[PDB]
Amino acid sequence: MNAIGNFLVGTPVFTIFICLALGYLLGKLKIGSFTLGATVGVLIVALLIGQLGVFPRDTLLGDIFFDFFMFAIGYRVGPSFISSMKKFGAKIVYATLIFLVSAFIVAYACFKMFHIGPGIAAGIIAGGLTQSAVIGSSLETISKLPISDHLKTLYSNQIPIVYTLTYVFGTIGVLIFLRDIMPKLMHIDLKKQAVKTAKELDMIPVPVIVASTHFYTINDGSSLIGQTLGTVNTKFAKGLVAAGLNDSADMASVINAGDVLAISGGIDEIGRAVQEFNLLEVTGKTKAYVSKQVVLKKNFSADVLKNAQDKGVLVATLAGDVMDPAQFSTLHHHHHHKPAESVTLVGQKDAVSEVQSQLGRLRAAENIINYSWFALGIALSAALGIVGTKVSGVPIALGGGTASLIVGLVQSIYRDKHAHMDTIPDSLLEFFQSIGLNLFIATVGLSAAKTFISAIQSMGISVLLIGAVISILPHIITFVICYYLMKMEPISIIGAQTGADTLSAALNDVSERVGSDASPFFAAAVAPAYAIGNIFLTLMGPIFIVLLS
Amino acid sequence: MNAIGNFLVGTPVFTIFICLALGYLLGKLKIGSFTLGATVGVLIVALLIGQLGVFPRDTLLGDIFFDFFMFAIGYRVGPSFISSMKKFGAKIVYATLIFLVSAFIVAYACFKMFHIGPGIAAGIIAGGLTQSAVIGSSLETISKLPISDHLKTLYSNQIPIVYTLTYVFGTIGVLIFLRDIMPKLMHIDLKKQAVKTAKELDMIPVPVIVASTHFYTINDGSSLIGQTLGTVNTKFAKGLVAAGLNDSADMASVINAGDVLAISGGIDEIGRAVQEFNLLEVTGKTKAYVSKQVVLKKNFSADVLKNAQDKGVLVATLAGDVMDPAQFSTLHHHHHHKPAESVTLVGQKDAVSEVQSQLGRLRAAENIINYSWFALGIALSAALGIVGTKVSGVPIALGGGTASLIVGLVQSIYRDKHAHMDTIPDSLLEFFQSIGLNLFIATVGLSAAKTFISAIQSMGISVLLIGAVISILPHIITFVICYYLMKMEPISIIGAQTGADTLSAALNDVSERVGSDASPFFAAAVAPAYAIGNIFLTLMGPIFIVLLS
Repeated sequence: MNAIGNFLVGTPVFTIFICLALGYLLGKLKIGSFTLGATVGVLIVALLIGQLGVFPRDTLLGDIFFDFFMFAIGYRVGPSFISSMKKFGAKIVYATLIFLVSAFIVAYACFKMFHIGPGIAAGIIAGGLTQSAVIGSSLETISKLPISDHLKTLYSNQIPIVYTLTYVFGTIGVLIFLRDIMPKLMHIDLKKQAVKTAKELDMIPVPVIVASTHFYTINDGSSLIGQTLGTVNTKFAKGLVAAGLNDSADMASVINAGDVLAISGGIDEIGRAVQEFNLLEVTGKTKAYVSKQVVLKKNFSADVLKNAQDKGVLVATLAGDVMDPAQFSTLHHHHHHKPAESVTLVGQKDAVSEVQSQLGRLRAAENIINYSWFALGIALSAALGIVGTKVSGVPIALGGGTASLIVGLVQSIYRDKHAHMDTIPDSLLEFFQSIGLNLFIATVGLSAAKTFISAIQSMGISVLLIGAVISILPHIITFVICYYLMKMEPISIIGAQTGADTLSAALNDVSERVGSDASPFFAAAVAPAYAIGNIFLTLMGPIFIVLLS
Repeated sequence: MNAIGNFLVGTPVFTIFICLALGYLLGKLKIGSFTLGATVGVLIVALLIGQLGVFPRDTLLGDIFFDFFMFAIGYRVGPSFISSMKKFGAKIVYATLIFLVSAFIVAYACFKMFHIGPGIAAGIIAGGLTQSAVIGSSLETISKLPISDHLKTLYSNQIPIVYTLTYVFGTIGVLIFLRDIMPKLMHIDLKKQAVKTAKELDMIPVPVIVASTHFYTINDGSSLIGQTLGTVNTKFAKGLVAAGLNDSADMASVINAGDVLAISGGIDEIGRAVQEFNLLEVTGKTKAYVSKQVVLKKNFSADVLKNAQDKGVLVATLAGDVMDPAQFSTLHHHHHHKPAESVTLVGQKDAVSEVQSQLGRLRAAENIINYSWFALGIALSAALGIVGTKVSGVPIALGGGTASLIVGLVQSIYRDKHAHMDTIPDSLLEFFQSIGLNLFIATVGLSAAKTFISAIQSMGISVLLIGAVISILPHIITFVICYYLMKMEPISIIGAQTGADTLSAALNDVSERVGSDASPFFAAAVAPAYAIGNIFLTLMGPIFIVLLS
């Protein structure tokens, strides 16, 4: 057991990554009533392994990875954030403030009764509400408070112990209440309700007929023979444009026998045209027919957007389906706001390239990774989380969470505004969201493992129960209020309570249960509540440690 | 300048991530004769920023990220490794040993002349050949050596200084010689030569006609009306199988007017069938027609693989193109080795599902991420890099590099053998390869920044020139030998020299210049040379520090 501990402490990489492996395993496992979050599995694994020896927490590792997690969350919700805000901002901020005042009142009422102290009280606050800066705030506060050095040392030792005692439950029990008990209580399904709430907003588009380019070998005896490519393109209805005979786009070459006519358009229209002209389709050994996404530069005329078809170029929505000609006027640009609309040009390389150069600039493929963009994002997230101020002598700061969310939001919004620059693949963003918070949790659990059982031994039974009460009851009361009176959206209420409590494990877990469809809406509903609750709790800890004097 | 330094040292996250942003920028920039590696840009940025204050290097950060980089390299080359080995293993190991003996002889000849000492000699070795364990080996060696404490302290202080002095050049100049001067010297292009060398091996398949399922509305007046689906499927030649009338796979329902016949097969064959039967194509609003990749369980009969077509199921290669019926015998499984071949089943959900259950199990989509697999991989990479032994009192160990490469190799090979389990997306693997080594470089450069200029001031001019010579000349001599005599593959020689020198920046840079096509072949050509050179250099440092006495 001690050789195990020596090897472990001497190999932190292995100690931490084996914590994540078994953690994700425990998360995957389940009995029936939903499953355990990968985050919760990693937490359990880390708290158990930490019982072997002593494990020093790196604050330049868990910090980096929590930054990754929150910046990914913020960078995914960038576009859909403003809309979900304009939709439910009033309701979500009301819920956040209701939960905050209810938590304050509950903590005050519980600390009025029971053997209670200011250090233990601040520890219960920091632990049961999942706030690791309340410790620092209340510690500096009690330092400023005019008390004997012995009492100050006593409280400064008591606070972190009770924090780690209540932290396990503040992370697990509240998560299980918000993710499992709370949906079933509102008589809904988390996944279905979330995906339908997101569909209700313009962020989950429906499938579209991809307007592609087919190739047809002109066998002998067809009415198209001897006829000019331009004449055929004219004969083609709307949604169908003759991409070109053979591999050229000259609308003057005569269609001869044995050539290959390429046509761009929707599948149904192309099938009808094939039946009418009895066309023989062929694989088409040619790459000279490519589709390109172009971001329209304001003041683009549209005369070229109109002559697209007459030029052998199919213009379609960014989704893919060929766009109605009149809809060229929805690409108007007026007033300001400027989320530039993007077109898709299909056809011959020369014609498509000229129409693109006339319309705008090529949109960057999401598959490409903008390493410098990601690096600057993380750097500025850190620089903004370091920012802070003092309120009544209490030091407060955005911290990693709120600053990372804000930087992700603004950076994703700017990238969506200027779509010519590369971005971060959503696969990488999901990987960050999943791995960063779980590494943070593994480190903090390895650090607070032995401490947790020590606190269970000393002042364990009563304090842990009081902390569980303080953590769950505010959620119950604010949920009752919100749902049964204000009648807010269930997923919106869940996001608001997850934010107001600063429970980042809830973010990750509810997102992985809801899927990448309504995950943007959930993150949007969380972010503002997250910031407000972070501030008010970092201030709530010290006011309590002062009141208790 | 000092407020800058205070803010920087107080915000390591920002200090490191702004180093990566500007680093990737400097890498992107270029004049004409190729560009600067993103790694080299990050190195320059870190060495310049480090000139502000003092920056402590986290060994549980750079270590994790270098592990990520090397494990990604090893996990991508898993499948293609064994083949490239069987192809050029003799040549690559010959090149590795030739380079090692030439470097040893060059170092000995240069240390015989010039004001030379054992500490400075070991420092030049550790710096100009990019080996940060030579420091530890030679330090423990000189510790064991029976000398006055003053001399031991003198040498132990001299070694790291000369190491950091020569490290910048060992990372930049040798990289520029192997990536730019060396290809042009062999009169080739790195990208083209690499991609064609990889094409020469079965790892870059050519495009294939994707055998898809089309839908055709049975207008009135077609010869298929009143005819049974089974009869039509029979009438369909090879490569064409009637997926089913409407949305069912019963080969007894009569084809009525207004129904929709779905047909699976290649585009050319389907076009010929459409022309012959004058079929009207339609978008097809149905998901009940799906394609599934199945891993064949040994002892699968093939009778079902034969009845696939007669059942309304198109069997195709994993690539997509419908496979020749006789080729069902290439899916034989015999002897052992067992890289189970996978089929693709297209058609109706019920028929395809039954044929799959009869043939094998569903292959996992690469888009899914196996977090537990990745975690266990990193953990075991660390546990294996910790392994080591002693040779003549010299401590040696696999370290992070060789152990991570071995674990990646074996884990990727096992996942390719058992394809039912998820994997790591190649996008994530590329992101790791790019970001991990560059973070390692940023940290080590921030740490060795002030030290580098200090060493430039003290014993700077002569030592840096001698180190540049020791670093470049071995490459020149071994390249001459290999190319102009042994006549090995250019890309193979480059990979062998990159491995033998333990220059991980060369791995990353040459891979990003060659692309994901021949990058597996390059990593395969590197790995063995990497291990052998790592060992022989960790042993070469101490033997030199001993000889110099």
